[PDB]
Amino acid sequence: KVFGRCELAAAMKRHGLDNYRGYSLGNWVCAAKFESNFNTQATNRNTDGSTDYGILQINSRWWCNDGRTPGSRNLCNIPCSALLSSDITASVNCAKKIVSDGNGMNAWVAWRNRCKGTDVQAWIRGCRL
Ligand SMILES: [Cl-]
Ligand SMILES: [Cl-]
Ligand SMILES: [Cl-]
Ligand SMILES: [Cl-]
Ligand SMILES: [Cl-]
Ligand SMILES: [Cl-]
Ligand SMILES: [Cl-]
Ligand SMILES: [Cl-]
Ligand code: NA
Repeated sequence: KVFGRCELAAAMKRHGLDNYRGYSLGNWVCAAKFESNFNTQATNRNTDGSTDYGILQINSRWWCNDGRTPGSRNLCNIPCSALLSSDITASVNCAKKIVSDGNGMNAWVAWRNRCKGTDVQAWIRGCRL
């Protein structure tokens, strides 16, 4: 499922992500934009052999099980395929664990490089929320 911008903002808010660990909703929408272009089915292999999954490109090295990432963990206790659903519940719950891990949203390299310090409120501007 390819979300619209305001549609995804609303779904993220309904699942408790707005201001989670102090990160406003626009930060989360911005990260989703540049990780997946709002596509829940996005996957992207990494050089180390892990794979990133879903709207927030959650990585199999630490966070989900895909059966082909040697030496990895599954700290969200989910199959990585759950992160591709049209229902974003699994991605949101796992992102809450990731953003709590110590470095905040810097865990998402694209958030640091393309969202951090910018006018992230633009990503929710105009939305009925
Ligand atoms: Cl957009
Ligand atoms: Cl917010
Ligand atoms: Cl915002
Ligand atoms: Cl594995
Ligand atoms: Cl584990
Ligand atoms: Cl599994
Ligand atoms: Cl949803
Ligand atoms: Cl933080
Ligand atoms: Na894994």
